[PDB]
Amino acid sequence: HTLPANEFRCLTPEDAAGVFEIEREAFISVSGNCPLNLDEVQHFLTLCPELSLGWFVEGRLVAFIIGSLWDEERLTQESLALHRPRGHSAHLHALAVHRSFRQQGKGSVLLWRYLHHVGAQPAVRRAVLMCEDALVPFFQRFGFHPAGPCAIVVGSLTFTEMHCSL
Ligand SMILES: CC(C)(COP(=O)(O)OP(=O)(O)OC[C@H]1O[C@@H](n2cnc3c(N)ncnc32)[C@H](O)[C@@H]1OP(=O)(O)O)[C@@H](O)C(=O)NCCC(=O)NCCSCC(=O)NCCc1c[nH]c2ccccc12
Repeated sequence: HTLPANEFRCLTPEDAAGVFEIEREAFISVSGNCPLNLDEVQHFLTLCPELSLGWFVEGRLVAFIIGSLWDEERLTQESLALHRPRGHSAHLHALAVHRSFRQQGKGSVLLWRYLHHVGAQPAVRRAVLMCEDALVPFFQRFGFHPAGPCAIVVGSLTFTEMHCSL
């Protein structure tokens, strides 16, 4: 009968478009590319929705995390578009908060809720992600430890890989 003020839930392929709209501003308007195009978003929300989490305010997505499982110690170029069902690492492909909702703790709240959420899952023993050097201290607040230059290439952007035990 109404739109919940605040709601945390895993995403579905139906949310793909909203997710991509946030990326267009959060990533594309910045570097000219984004972690996941519409097909890549749908792919993981189809294969491993349980590894996604979204924040909806008044029926609109304002924050999201989209992941999949990885089965190797370090992140590789191929891991970008893969889901390894046998893996034990929750690979965070993207984390973003709508432009009109940043710097209010939502991203940190979502990330903490996400770590516990995937950490509840039997297989998930570790969480991994890559980020630009400016965000390394941010993720260290969540237990992530920098693990050297990430092997992954994306345009002229370079990233630092980070691992967090769960
Ligand atoms: C960072 C985030 C999620 C925090 O949200 P928030 O605003 O709600 O934050 P909080 O309120 O919870 O907390 C604030 C903290 O966020 C940190 N922060 C925010 N903006 C920052 C900046 N410009 N530089 C350094 N630290 C910053 C600060 O340290 C700040 O601390 P302070 O309270 O002390 O000020 C939010 O600002 C956001 O959605 N940004 C745009 C997308 C993005 O970069 N996602 C993450 C990439 S890291 C993971 C990831 O997605 N990797 C994919 C990598 C990737 C693959 N392909 C690509 C193609 C292009 C580009 C990137 C990729």
